[PDB]
Amino acid sequence: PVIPLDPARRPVIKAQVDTQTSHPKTIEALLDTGADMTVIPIALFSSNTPLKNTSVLGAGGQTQDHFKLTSLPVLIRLPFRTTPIVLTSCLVDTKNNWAIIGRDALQQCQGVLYLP
Amino acid sequence: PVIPLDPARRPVIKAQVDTQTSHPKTIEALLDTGADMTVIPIALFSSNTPLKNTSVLGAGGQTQDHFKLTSLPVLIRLPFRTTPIVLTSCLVDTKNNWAIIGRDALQQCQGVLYLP
Ligand SMILES: CC(C)CN(C[C@@H](O)[C@H](Cc1ccccc1)NC(=O)O[C@H]1CO[C@H]2OCC[C@H]21)S(=O)(=O)c1ccc(N)cc1
Repeated sequence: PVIPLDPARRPVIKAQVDTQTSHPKTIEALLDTGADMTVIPIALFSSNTPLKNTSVLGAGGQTQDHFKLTSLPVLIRLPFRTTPIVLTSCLVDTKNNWAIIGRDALQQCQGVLYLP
Repeated sequence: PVIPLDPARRPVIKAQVDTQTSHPKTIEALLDTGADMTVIPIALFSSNTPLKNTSVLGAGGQTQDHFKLTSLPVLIRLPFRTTPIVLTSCLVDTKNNWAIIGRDALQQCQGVLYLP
C-alpha cells in the first residue's frame, strides 16, 4: 500500500519475524529509509543462540557492544506480500529492543520513496 | 520522482537550505522516513545566532548536548519546487555534520512510502 508521512505518526507495520530459533513472532516495526540494515529485538531469540559482534553508526555516535549480528538468515512476512523476505543477516538490538525495517528489506519488497 | 531503495546506496537529495541567519546553501541531505524532525548542520548558521537545548533519540540511546533546536524557522527548497518548505523548528547537528530530511519536511512535499 501507500503510507503517508507525518511527523506526528511514525510509519509502523506489523511483521511476522522468524529468527529460526523460536517459533515466528509478530512485532510492530518502523519503516526506515535512512537505515541500511534491519534491526530486530533480542526478545525474539532463545537465550542460547549465538550472535556476532559488530559496529554501526547512530545519532549519538556509533556503538561497540550494543548491536549484534545474526548468524542465520531471518525471514519476515508482511501482511500484504505472500512470500517472505529473507535477510542474509540483520542487526539485533540487545538493549532497547528496537524493531526497524531498513533498505535491505525494502529493496526485496521493491519499496520506493515517491516525492510528487 | 520515484526514489528506489537499496541498502548499498543512501537515498539522498540536493536541497537549498535557508537558516535565515546566513546566506542560503545547497547541500546533500538524506531522505529519512524514520526521522520525526529534520536535521541541519551547524555550519549553515551564523557563529552569532542563538540556539536552544533539547533532547533527541538515536542509535545507542539519546544525547543531551549533541543536538540543539533553531530559534528561527528554516526554509527548504527542492529541485522540483520553487515554493519553500517551511519548518517552524528543526534540529541542528553541532558535531557530526548530518543533513537529514525528516517527516516534517516530507509531509509538506506530499511524499509517501509505497510498498507494492
Ligand atoms: C543517520 C541515520 C543512519 C540514523 N539512523 C536512522 C534514523 O531514521 C533513526 C531511527 C530511529 C527512530 C527513533 C528512535 C531511534 C532511532 N532516527 C533518528 O535518529 O532521527 C532522530 C532525529 O529526528 C528525531 O526524530 C525521531 C528520530 C530522531 S540509525 O537509527 O542510527 C541506524 C543506522 C544504521 C542502521 N543499519 C540502522 C539504524
